[PDB]
Amino acid sequence: RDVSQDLFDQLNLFEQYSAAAYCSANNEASAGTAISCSAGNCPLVQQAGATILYSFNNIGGDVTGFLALDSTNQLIVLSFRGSETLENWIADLADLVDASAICCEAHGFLSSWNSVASTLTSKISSAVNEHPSYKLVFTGHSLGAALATLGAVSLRESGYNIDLYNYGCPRVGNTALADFITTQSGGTNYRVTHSDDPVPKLPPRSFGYSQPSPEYWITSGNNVTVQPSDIEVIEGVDSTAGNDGTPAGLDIDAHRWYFGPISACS
Repeated sequence: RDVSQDLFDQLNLFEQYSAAAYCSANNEASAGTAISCSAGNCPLVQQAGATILYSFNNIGGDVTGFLALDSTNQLIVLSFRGSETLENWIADLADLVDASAICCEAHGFLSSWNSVASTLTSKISSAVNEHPSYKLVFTGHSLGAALATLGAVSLRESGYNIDLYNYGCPRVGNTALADFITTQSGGTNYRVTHSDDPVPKLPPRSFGYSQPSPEYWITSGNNVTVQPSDIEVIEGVDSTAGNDGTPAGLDIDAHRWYFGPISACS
Protein backbone atom coordinates (compact mmCIF):
# COMPACT_ATOMS: atom_id res chain seq x y z
CA ARG A 1 0.00 0.00 0.00
CA ASP A 2 2.71 2.46 1.08
CA VAL A 3 5.83 1.75 -1.00
CA SER A 4 7.53 3.64 -3.83
CA GLN A 5 9.18 2.36 -7.00
CA ASP A 6 12.71 3.45 -6.10
CA LEU A 7 12.43 1.94 -2.62
CA PHE A 8 11.17 -1.28 -4.21
CA ASP A 9 14.22 -1.24 -6.49
CA GLN A 10 16.45 -0.72 -3.45
CA LEU A 11 14.83 -3.72 -1.76
CA ASN A 12 15.42 -5.82 -4.89
CA LEU A 13 19.04 -4.64 -5.07
CA PHE A 14 19.76 -5.66 -1.49
CA GLU A 15 17.95 -8.98 -1.87
CA GLN A 16 20.18 -9.63 -4.88
CA TYR A 17 23.15 -8.73 -2.69
CA SER A 18 21.97 -11.32 -0.16
CA ALA A 19 21.57 -13.81 -3.01
CA ALA A 20 25.09 -13.05 -4.25
CA ALA A 21 26.22 -13.95 -0.74
CA TYR A 22 25.21 -17.51 -1.68
CA CYS A 23 27.38 -17.70 -4.82
CA SER A 24 30.48 -19.73 -3.98
CA ALA A 25 32.36 -17.67 -6.58
CA ASN A 26 31.62 -14.50 -4.60
CA ASN A 27 32.67 -16.26 -1.37
CA GLU A 28 36.39 -16.58 -0.54
CA ALA A 29 37.12 -14.61 -3.72
CA SER A 30 40.28 -12.55 -4.06
CA ALA A 31 39.78 -8.88 -3.26
CA GLY A 32 39.32 -6.75 -6.37
CA THR A 33 37.19 -9.23 -8.32
CA ALA A 34 33.76 -8.06 -9.44
CA ILE A 35 30.52 -9.62 -8.21
CA SER A 36 29.06 -12.32 -10.46
CA CYS A 37 26.00 -14.53 -9.97
CA SER A 38 25.43 -17.93 -11.55
CA ALA A 39 22.05 -18.14 -13.32
CA GLY A 40 21.80 -14.34 -13.19
CA ASN A 41 20.94 -14.47 -9.50
CA CYS A 42 21.92 -10.81 -9.06
CA PRO A 43 22.10 -8.96 -12.41
CA LEU A 44 21.14 -5.64 -10.79
CA VAL A 45 24.37 -5.53 -8.76
CA GLN A 46 26.39 -7.58 -11.26
CA GLN A 47 25.68 -4.74 -13.71
CA ALA A 48 26.17 -2.12 -10.97
CA GLY A 49 29.93 -2.67 -10.86
CA ALA A 50 30.22 -3.83 -7.25
CA THR A 51 33.77 -4.91 -6.41
CA ILE A 52 34.57 -7.47 -3.72
CA LEU A 53 36.52 -5.79 -0.93
CA TYR A 54 36.61 -8.96 1.19
CA SER A 55 35.07 -12.42 0.91
CA PHE A 56 34.75 -14.69 3.94
CA ASN A 57 33.75 -18.36 4.07
CA ASN A 58 33.32 -20.46 7.23
CA ILE A 59 34.58 -18.37 10.18
CA GLY A 60 33.66 -18.72 13.84
CA GLY A 61 28.96 -21.01 13.08
CA ASP A 62 29.12 -20.79 9.28
CA VAL A 63 29.77 -17.09 8.76
CA THR A 64 29.98 -16.66 4.99
CA GLY A 65 29.47 -13.63 2.78
CA PHE A 66 31.21 -10.60 1.38
CA LEU A 67 31.97 -6.95 2.06
CA ALA A 68 31.71 -5.11 -1.26
CA LEU A 69 31.83 -1.54 -2.57
CA ASP A 70 29.24 -0.07 -4.95
CA SER A 71 30.27 3.23 -6.54
CA THR A 72 27.32 3.24 -8.95
CA ASN A 73 25.00 3.56 -5.94
CA GLN A 74 27.74 4.80 -3.54
CA LEU A 75 27.49 2.41 -0.61
CA ILE A 76 29.44 -0.31 1.20
CA VAL A 77 27.46 -3.55 1.62
CA LEU A 78 28.27 -6.32 4.09
CA SER A 79 26.10 -9.25 3.00
CA PHE A 80 25.93 -12.48 4.99
CA ARG A 81 24.93 -15.85 3.54
CA GLY A 82 22.39 -18.18 5.10
CA SER A 83 23.05 -21.90 5.57
CA GLU A 84 24.20 -24.30 2.86
CA THR A 85 22.05 -26.95 4.59
CA LEU A 86 19.06 -24.77 5.46
CA GLU A 87 16.76 -27.70 6.24
CA ASN A 88 19.25 -29.00 8.80
CA TRP A 89 19.64 -25.43 10.12
CA ILE A 90 15.93 -24.77 10.73
CA ALA A 91 15.69 -27.95 12.84
CA ASP A 92 17.91 -26.86 15.75
CA LEU A 93 16.44 -23.37 15.80
CA ALA A 94 16.02 -22.41 20.64
CA ASP A 95 18.58 -21.23 23.20
CA LEU A 96 18.91 -17.74 24.66
CA VAL A 97 22.04 -15.99 25.91
CA ASP A 98 22.66 -12.82 27.93
CA ALA A 99 23.38 -10.04 25.44
CA SER A 100 23.22 -6.99 27.71
CA ALA A 101 26.13 -5.37 25.83
CA ILE A 102 23.52 -3.68 23.62
CA CYS A 103 20.80 -3.48 26.30
CA CYS A 104 17.64 -6.84 25.97
CA GLU A 105 19.17 -10.27 25.38
CA ALA A 106 19.60 -12.17 22.13
CA HIS A 107 19.89 -15.74 20.84
CA GLY A 108 24.35 -19.08 17.95
CA PHE A 109 23.65 -15.88 16.04
CA LEU A 110 25.42 -13.56 18.47
CA SER A 111 28.02 -16.30 19.00
CA SER A 112 29.12 -16.32 15.35
CA TRP A 113 28.80 -12.53 15.22
CA ASN A 114 31.00 -11.73 18.23
CA SER A 115 33.36 -14.39 16.85
CA VAL A 116 33.84 -12.50 13.56
CA ALA A 117 33.09 -9.08 15.07
CA SER A 118 36.51 -7.55 15.74
CA THR A 119 37.97 -8.46 12.34
CA LEU A 120 34.86 -7.50 10.37
CA THR A 121 34.59 -4.22 12.29
CA SER A 122 38.23 -3.41 11.53
CA LYS A 123 37.60 -4.08 7.83
CA ILE A 124 34.38 -2.02 7.92
CA SER A 125 36.26 0.87 9.55
CA SER A 126 38.93 0.72 6.85
CA ALA A 127 36.28 0.63 4.11
CA VAL A 128 34.34 3.59 5.54
CA ASN A 129 37.55 5.59 5.99
CA GLU A 130 38.12 4.92 2.29
CA HIS A 131 34.73 6.35 1.22
CA PRO A 132 33.25 8.48 4.04
CA SER A 133 30.55 9.70 1.63
CA TYR A 134 29.14 6.19 1.05
CA LYS A 135 26.24 4.64 2.95
CA LEU A 136 26.97 1.64 5.17
CA VAL A 137 24.51 -1.23 4.64
CA PHE A 138 24.34 -4.65 6.29
CA THR A 139 22.19 -7.31 4.65
CA GLY A 140 21.60 -11.03 4.40
CA HIS A 141 19.10 -13.84 4.01
CA SER A 142 17.90 -16.51 6.47
CA LEU A 143 20.77 -17.24 8.92
CA GLY A 144 22.93 -14.53 7.39
CA ALA A 145 19.99 -12.14 7.73
CA ALA A 146 20.19 -12.61 11.50
CA LEU A 147 23.97 -12.15 11.32
CA ALA A 148 23.19 -8.88 9.54
CA THR A 149 20.68 -7.55 12.07
CA LEU A 150 22.79 -8.19 15.16
CA GLY A 151 25.78 -7.25 13.02
CA ALA A 152 24.30 -3.77 12.80
CA VAL A 153 22.97 -3.44 16.35
CA SER A 154 26.48 -4.07 17.70
CA LEU A 155 28.19 -1.50 15.44
CA ARG A 156 25.81 1.42 16.07
CA GLU A 157 27.35 1.77 19.54
CA SER A 158 30.01 3.79 17.74
CA GLY A 159 29.23 6.64 15.37
CA TYR A 160 28.18 4.26 12.59
CA ASN A 161 25.23 5.09 10.33
CA ILE A 162 24.04 1.69 9.11
CA ASP A 163 20.97 0.77 7.06
CA LEU A 164 19.67 -2.79 7.43
CA TYR A 165 17.99 -4.99 4.79
CA ASN A 166 17.11 -8.48 6.01
CA TYR A 167 15.14 -11.05 4.02
CA GLY A 168 13.51 -14.00 5.73
CA CYS A 169 15.21 -13.20 9.01
CA PRO A 170 14.45 -15.34 12.07
CA ARG A 171 13.94 -13.99 15.59
CA VAL A 172 17.09 -12.98 17.47
CA GLY A 173 16.07 -11.72 20.91
CA ASN A 174 13.43 -10.68 23.42
CA THR A 175 10.78 -7.97 23.08
CA ALA A 176 13.11 -5.34 24.56
CA LEU A 177 15.62 -6.08 21.79
CA ALA A 178 12.85 -5.67 19.21
CA ASP A 179 11.94 -2.29 20.72
CA PHE A 180 15.61 -1.27 20.71
CA ILE A 181 16.02 -2.23 17.05
CA THR A 182 12.81 -0.36 16.22
CA THR A 183 13.89 2.83 18.04
CA GLN A 184 17.46 3.57 16.97
CA SER A 185 18.81 6.81 15.48
CA GLY A 186 21.75 5.19 13.69
CA GLY A 187 20.09 4.44 10.35
CA THR A 188 16.86 2.93 9.08
CA ASN A 189 15.82 -0.73 9.23
CA TYR A 190 14.14 -2.73 6.45
CA ARG A 191 12.78 -6.11 7.57
CA VAL A 192 11.34 -8.09 4.64
CA THR A 193 9.03 -11.11 4.93
CA HIS A 194 7.26 -13.22 2.31
CA SER A 195 4.03 -15.22 2.57
CA ASP A 196 4.03 -18.44 4.63
CA ASP A 197 7.69 -18.08 5.57
CA PRO A 198 8.30 -20.17 8.71
CA VAL A 199 11.75 -18.63 9.33
CA PRO A 200 10.46 -15.28 10.70
CA LYS A 201 8.05 -17.39 12.78
CA LEU A 202 10.88 -19.36 14.41
CA PRO A 203 12.03 -19.43 17.16
CA PRO A 204 8.46 -19.27 18.51
CA ARG A 205 7.33 -16.08 20.22
CA SER A 206 5.99 -18.19 23.10
CA PHE A 207 9.59 -18.97 24.11
CA GLY A 208 10.35 -15.27 24.64
CA TYR A 209 11.43 -14.33 21.11
CA SER A 210 10.13 -11.23 19.35
CA GLN A 211 10.82 -9.49 16.05
CA PRO A 212 11.06 -5.71 15.51
CA SER A 213 9.20 -3.45 13.08
CA PRO A 214 8.52 -2.14 10.41
CA GLU A 215 7.70 -5.40 8.59
CA TYR A 216 7.78 -5.22 4.78
CA TRP A 217 5.59 -8.20 3.87
CA ILE A 218 5.01 -9.14 0.23
CA THR A 219 1.74 -10.85 -0.65
CA SER A 220 3.08 -12.58 -3.78
CA GLY A 221 3.32 -16.36 -3.75
CA ASN A 222 6.20 -18.66 -4.64
CA ASN A 223 8.06 -18.48 -7.97
CA VAL A 224 6.05 -15.46 -9.15
CA THR A 225 7.24 -12.02 -10.22
CA VAL A 226 6.44 -9.41 -7.56
CA GLN A 227 5.15 -5.85 -7.87
CA PRO A 228 5.20 -2.97 -5.35
CA SER A 229 1.41 -3.29 -5.05
CA ASP A 230 1.96 -6.64 -3.29
CA ILE A 231 4.16 -5.12 -0.55
CA GLU A 232 2.52 -3.95 2.68
CA VAL A 233 4.21 -2.17 5.58
CA ILE A 234 3.35 -3.31 9.11
CA GLU A 235 3.97 -0.84 11.93
CA GLY A 236 3.16 -2.68 15.16
CA VAL A 237 6.17 -4.25 16.86
CA ASP A 238 5.56 -8.00 17.11
CA SER A 239 2.36 -7.76 15.08
CA THR A 240 0.16 -10.76 14.27
CA ALA A 241 -0.25 -9.44 10.71
CA GLY A 242 1.50 -10.28 7.46
CA ASN A 243 3.95 -13.17 7.80
CA ASP A 244 3.45 -13.70 11.53
CA GLY A 245 -0.29 -13.63 10.84
CA THR A 246 -0.07 -16.47 8.35
CA PRO A 247 -0.99 -19.86 9.86
CA ALA A 248 1.56 -22.42 10.97
CA GLY A 249 3.29 -24.60 8.42
CA LEU A 250 6.56 -25.18 6.59
CA ASP A 251 6.33 -23.42 3.21
CA ILE A 252 10.07 -23.58 2.58
CA ASP A 253 9.49 -22.66 -1.07
CA ALA A 254 8.05 -19.40 0.27
CA HIS A 255 11.35 -18.91 2.10
CA ARG A 256 13.24 -19.77 -1.10
CA TRP A 257 11.44 -16.93 -2.93
CA TYR A 258 12.33 -13.31 -2.13
CA PHE A 259 12.04 -11.24 -5.33
CA GLY A 260 13.50 -14.34 -6.99
CA PRO A 261 15.39 -17.45 -5.89
CA ILE A 262 17.63 -15.87 -3.26
CA SER A 263 19.18 -19.25 -2.28
CA ALA A 264 20.14 -21.02 -5.51
CA CYS A 265 23.75 -20.06 -6.32
CA SER A 266 25.87 -22.05 -3.82
